[PDB]
Amino acid sequence: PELPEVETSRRGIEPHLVGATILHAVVRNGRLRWPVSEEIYRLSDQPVLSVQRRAKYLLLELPEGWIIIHLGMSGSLRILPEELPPEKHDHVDLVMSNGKVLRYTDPRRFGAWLWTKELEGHNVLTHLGPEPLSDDFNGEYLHQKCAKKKTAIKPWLMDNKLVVGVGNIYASESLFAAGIHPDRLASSLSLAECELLARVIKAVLLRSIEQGGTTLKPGYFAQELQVYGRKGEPCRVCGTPIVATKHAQRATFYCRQCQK
DNA sequence: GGCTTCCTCCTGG
DNA sequence: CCAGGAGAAGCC
Ligand SMILES: [Zn+2]
Repeated sequence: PELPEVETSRRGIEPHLVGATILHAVVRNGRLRWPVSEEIYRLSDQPVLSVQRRAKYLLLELPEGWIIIHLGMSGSLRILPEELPPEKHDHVDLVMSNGKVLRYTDPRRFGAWLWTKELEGHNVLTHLGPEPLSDDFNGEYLHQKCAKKKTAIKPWLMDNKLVVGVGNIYASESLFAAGIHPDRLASSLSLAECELLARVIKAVLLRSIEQGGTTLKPGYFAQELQVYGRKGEPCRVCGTPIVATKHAQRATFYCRQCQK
């Protein structure tokens, strides 16, 4: 789950939690990436004022603090009709006053449920790069940040210090749309290439948001994917069979003709 | 930055 | 029949 998927979950849950009250949480396995925060256990009758996002983190605004939720590699969020019985990987619920439930499912348990009084200060949000859809992320910034790099552009795009929300899928997809070889040294991109890359990253992410993100009710974006997970298949633009490689042991996909 | 690691569930081979 | 793949900390 990357920024589009996380953004999709935020919009899907917002109209259901905003204005409603958390009676309490139900935890059936608190051993996530980190231990579930104490304060989540103690939650009692708290109204949700807002549902926001920072990077791949969802933020529930409560009066005295914030619930920080991360989906990791296999987490998801559902608002359930009512006292629907949980499944073995349904590790955390938010029992709402409106009779609905916020149900979190996460087989690998690489997700997280954390509490912070103030968003600012430290915690997992500190040191996060700029939002890619923000004006803070642009070609001149990108160019600036690459000049000292010594490695490939593709893993660099997936580095939250440079920018947030672009994970394995949209890193490969964005470079395709920009026509940039993922093995290209980051330092070797031109200001112009940086400018186009930042532009297509926004377009690609905004597109997947619009269609509910990628499904690996599911998402409708997997069918618009140009390169990710299409090894051997013909490039939708030129037919040359899609090539697969790896960066930091994550799969990366590209078209050896459309990308240079 | 690259590699490995947490954890469980399919599946391609 | 099953090893291998499927965010980001915490090493380097
Ligand atoms: Zn092509």
